[PDB]
Amino acid sequence: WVIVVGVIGVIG
Repeated sequence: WVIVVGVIGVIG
């Protein structure tokens, strides 16, 4: 949430 995968704690 929302798009890319990875990036400091972000999930989908």
